[PDB]
Amino acid sequence: MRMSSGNIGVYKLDDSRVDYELARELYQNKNANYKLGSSFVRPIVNSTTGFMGVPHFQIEDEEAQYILDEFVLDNTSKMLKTHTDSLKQGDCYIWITREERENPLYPDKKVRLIYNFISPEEVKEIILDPTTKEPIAYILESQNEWTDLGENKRKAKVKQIITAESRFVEVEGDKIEGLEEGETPNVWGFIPIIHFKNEADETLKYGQSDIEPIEPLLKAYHDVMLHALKGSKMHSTPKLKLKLTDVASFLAHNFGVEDPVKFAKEGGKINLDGHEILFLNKDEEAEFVEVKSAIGDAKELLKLLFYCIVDVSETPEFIFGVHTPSALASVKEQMPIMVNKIRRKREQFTNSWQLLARMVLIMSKYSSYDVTIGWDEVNPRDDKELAETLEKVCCALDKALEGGFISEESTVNFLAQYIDTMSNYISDDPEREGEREKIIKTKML
Amino acid sequence: MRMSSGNIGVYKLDDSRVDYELARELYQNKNANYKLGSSFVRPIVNSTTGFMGVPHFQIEDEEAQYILDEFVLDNTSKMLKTHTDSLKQGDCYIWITREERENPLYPDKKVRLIYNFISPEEVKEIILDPTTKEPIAYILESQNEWTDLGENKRKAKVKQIITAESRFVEVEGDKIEGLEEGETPNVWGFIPIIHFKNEADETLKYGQSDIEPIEPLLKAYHDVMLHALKGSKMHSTPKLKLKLTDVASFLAHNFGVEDPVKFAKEGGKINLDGHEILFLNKDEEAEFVEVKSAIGDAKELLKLLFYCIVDVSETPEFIFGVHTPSALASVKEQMPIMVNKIRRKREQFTNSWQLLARMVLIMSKYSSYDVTIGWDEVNPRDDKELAETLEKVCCALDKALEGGFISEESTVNFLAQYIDTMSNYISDDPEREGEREKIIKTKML
Amino acid sequence: MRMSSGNIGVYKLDDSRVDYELARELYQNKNANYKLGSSFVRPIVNSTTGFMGVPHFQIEDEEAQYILDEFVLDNTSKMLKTHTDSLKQGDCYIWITREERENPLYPDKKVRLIYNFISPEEVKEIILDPTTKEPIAYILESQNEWTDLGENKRKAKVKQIITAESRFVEVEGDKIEGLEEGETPNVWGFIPIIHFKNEADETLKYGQSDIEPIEPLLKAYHDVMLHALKGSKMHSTPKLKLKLTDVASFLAHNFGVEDPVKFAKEGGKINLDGHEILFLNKDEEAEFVEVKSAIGDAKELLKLLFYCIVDVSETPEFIFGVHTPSALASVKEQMPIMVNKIRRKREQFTNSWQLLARMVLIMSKYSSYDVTIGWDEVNPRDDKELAETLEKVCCALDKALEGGFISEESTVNFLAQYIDTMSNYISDDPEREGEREKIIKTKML
Repeated sequence: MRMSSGNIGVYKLDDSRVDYELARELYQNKNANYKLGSSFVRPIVNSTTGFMGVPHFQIEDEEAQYILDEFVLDNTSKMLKTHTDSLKQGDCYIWITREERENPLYPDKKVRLIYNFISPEEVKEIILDPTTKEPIAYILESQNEWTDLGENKRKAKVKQIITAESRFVEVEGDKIEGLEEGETPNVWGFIPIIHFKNEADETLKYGQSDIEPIEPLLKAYHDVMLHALKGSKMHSTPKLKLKLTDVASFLAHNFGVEDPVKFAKEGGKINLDGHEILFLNKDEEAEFVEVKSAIGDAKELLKLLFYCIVDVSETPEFIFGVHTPSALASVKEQMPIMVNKIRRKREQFTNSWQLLARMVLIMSKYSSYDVTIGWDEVNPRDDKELAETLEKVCCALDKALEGGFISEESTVNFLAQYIDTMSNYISDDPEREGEREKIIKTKML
Repeated sequence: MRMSSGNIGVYKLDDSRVDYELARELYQNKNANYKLGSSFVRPIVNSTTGFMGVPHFQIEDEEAQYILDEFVLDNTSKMLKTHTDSLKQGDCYIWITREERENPLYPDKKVRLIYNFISPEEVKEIILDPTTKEPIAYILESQNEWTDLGENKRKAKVKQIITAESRFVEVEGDKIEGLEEGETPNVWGFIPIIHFKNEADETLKYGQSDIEPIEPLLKAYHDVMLHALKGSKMHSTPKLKLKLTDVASFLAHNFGVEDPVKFAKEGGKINLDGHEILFLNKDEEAEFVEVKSAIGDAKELLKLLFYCIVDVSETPEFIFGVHTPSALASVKEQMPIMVNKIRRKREQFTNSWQLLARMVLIMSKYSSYDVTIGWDEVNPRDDKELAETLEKVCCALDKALEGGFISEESTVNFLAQYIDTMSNYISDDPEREGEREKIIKTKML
Repeated sequence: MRMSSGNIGVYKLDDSRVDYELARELYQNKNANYKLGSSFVRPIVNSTTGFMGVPHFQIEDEEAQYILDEFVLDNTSKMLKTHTDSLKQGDCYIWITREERENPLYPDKKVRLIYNFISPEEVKEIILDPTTKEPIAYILESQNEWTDLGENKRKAKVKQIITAESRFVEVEGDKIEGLEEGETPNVWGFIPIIHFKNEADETLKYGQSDIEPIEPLLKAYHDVMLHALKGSKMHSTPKLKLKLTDVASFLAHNFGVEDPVKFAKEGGKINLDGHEILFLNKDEEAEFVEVKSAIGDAKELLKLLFYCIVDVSETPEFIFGVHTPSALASVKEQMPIMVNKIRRKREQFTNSWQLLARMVLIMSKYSSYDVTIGWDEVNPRDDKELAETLEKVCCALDKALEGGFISEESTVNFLAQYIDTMSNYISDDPEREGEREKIIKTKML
């Protein structure tokens, strides 16, 4: 709606968070208030995170490219889990750490960069620069309950302040060997934590889960489903109604129920087999008390709520094709809608991935530290069609020779793109296959 | 839902575990509280585990590649079983052991690496490093009840601590010949156990079964089915109602029931056939007491619960095409949904497979220990189309010769991928055929 | 479905068995409690065992390959029956024995390896190594009732211990000429028995039948069908109702039933031809007492149970296309589902087949004893398409000659694959046709 120019309050940033425990419960269908309704959460989040894939780090420096290739080779699955965590929870925090420990399971890697997840509950507070809004300190806090290599239980409340100039850590409880209390300097002068913020908003400090828009619809769907289930349980089975001359005599004679009041008080049950025949007198009557529909219009309301859920999440209908088998007729026809959604969604994380690649390069000189994020194919391209258009361009070239030698400039780029498309396996997330194939080719020659 | 920045509890890792016995019972349709509902568990789990196949270990060192080829040749089926176990139970544990025993059944393989399964119930406790969160000890425990080669029954409670520096085993009860009590050194400085964690989450210590999201839906489906079945058994067959002048005399004359009270008390049955004729008085009446529908709306509710189950598991609709025969048509059209699900699912295990391959290589010097995991094709490629695009690329090359000799770098990689696509049989799990074809070629030359 | 870390009992191996007699009765539709329900057992097991075919033993040693070719030539049908038995019963035991007896029916084969089945009931107990869980003794027991070549009946209770170091046999009854009583040495120091274990689980000593998951559904289907059939038999035929002024006089005049009580006591029947005309007085009435539906909703419940059975067994819908004729229209479209199921199923037996081939090779020096298990085509390939892509390979090669002489390496492997896929007849189980074609080529030259 509209409003006058005045009569509007001062802008204030929101520090509210996503209630990550509830989001995880909805994702796993565990919350009792959403069990019948939260069935839609998993397909939405998982289809969205599967179709967007993982970033493909691209940089023009050969050494930086090699470092990023090694990093993705190590942590492509962790990147995909970062995507699905950000979608489910709204916030996901990635901590890059460098460990020089020597252990015999990794004799080939003296120094390793670790892709550590900080659970969003651990981040008690983020201290932002009031002007530039970038973080200047992360207040992590966790309750570590663990067991010693002996038989002793252990507990410790660890809070650690992570800042660009140093990191402080103090534990309130049992000793932890790997963490040294007190302040220790931070080797690089930046915070090595990356905040992944799904559905980031300029008026919000933290991200938003993809479940948040649909959550009231899930609640309504659960309520309608539960009401329908209870109504059917109570009334779907018709009730036999016997209008008897003497109810007590009939019960005593036919079921041995001598005291029906006590029989009802104790919840007694009359056993029936189905193949019964009724011998009544003239005045008595037997009839079934039956409902035309114990559910009423709950089916239509659930269909409307399903439509609203699909609209809000913007899920293409083939994801929910069991509801609407028409969508399964042509997935390729609907795939542009998925491409549009994934295009919109990938931009919410590419800046974070550029920051992560920049920090990885710094934490391990290079002519450039900027990275461009490539991506997996949402709608896979036909390699045969690519070769067809390649040969068509080639035969178009080498004719009307006044055009100059930019034919080489065009064809080298086309060949590079063709190799990228061909070597990247459609059904395998990331581009580890292409990197390892290049490495094997370099080794074998 | 949202919440304020404050008023949030401290993060704590969850040590809860999947009820493995219940998970197996649901998988095998054995639990009486889920028999009519747990019919969906098997298609979900088995379609997911069969479409993802088994990993293809790739490494640039030829010795490491040969070792991994031998390992997959020996233990490819156990890896598919590991996938199935991780999906069904949430947790699967693989113990790699090296055995030098000489037995006549293996005259050649003097030394063997054994792919042993630790049942998830055996793992009494996992001791984690409080900082790095990696396991530093595994507390295994099992009750071994067995028969001696004579006639004697044997029972022994064995618990063994498996640590990176040594392994300790103590057995209470009868002697076990193959296990030596007390501590013995660990020849390898790392724990040789691999923890396969399905649906791993940063806030969880153990994996989640694929049955957990659908379990309440399975329970509701079972309840609705059982209620419908009981209602139909009670009321589907219509009941003949006779309004007689005198019931007792009618029963005595027509069925010889001289004492109807005792007849009902003992549960006597009146034998009848379909062909009958009723001779009644003018005042008497005979009628059938019948239900329009003994089930009511349970069919619609079961349809809704089936939709919820299919949505939660994200199973493509052709898996349950008997419910929806439209889904059976155009399975290739629905394959991208399966491809997406398998893409997302394979990343929960690839890191564990990298660890397993690394440990196998260390257990059996190599220039590298990093293994890249390939995979079976979900939507198999057409060999003829690969040949066509190979020809198109080839004729595109050898023209506009200013491009240089990088055409070798593209065509050799394409030929490698091409031979990989051919030698790997689509219908056969893993790549045993591709490895042994090369081995037979090397032998025969 | 979750549980806390503690409050879990110790792991114990389960030695329950599959009730093989009941499984065979269900397979043969012989159990009276499953006759109307067990109709689905045969198509499930037989489709699964027929589409998976038999193993193709591949080894790189020419002599070992020849030995395995002879073995499969002898025992391909027994191998397929082993698959069927493992699926039906859960357990199948194969005993490889070597006999040097001279008989005139086999003058060409002085020494033969016999593929003997041990019925799973014969195996009283399997003694396992408590640590490695490999069997160390098989306790076989059978009641041999037979006839002498004369007129005498014979009965003997034979139990034999089969161990790696020796085999013991004792007979409690009549003499058996072929079994020398007492202990005898084992020529090879391994047990010559192979245990085929369908649906093997780490927590189960024995295998599981494919009937076990569906058995409660079969029981429910039988119960619903039997209730429906009895209800229809009782009530489908409408009952003629005559409201008469005097029933006894009517019966006496129209049917000669002078004493209706004695007529009803003896179960007398009134003969009717269908073409009757009723002459009544004004006060009397005649009407048919008829049911709208004697079955009620049993049809819908049976459809639901059929869907559950198809889901549990994971049978592709074209196997039960009589229920759903839509499936039959697109069998080729559904073949990927069958391929997935069969690919998953084959891995449960391939280790046993590798062990069997290894034992066969040992029981008859070789450079290698490891065998790779090939398989029949589930979705058969088109030979013309294979030749087409071969031509595409050939024209792609011999161009851009810097690639080297690995064209030979690729093309020889593809020619071998083409010969394999061409000579192996699709409609004939196994590869005996290709083996004898090669043998005839060698003989005739």
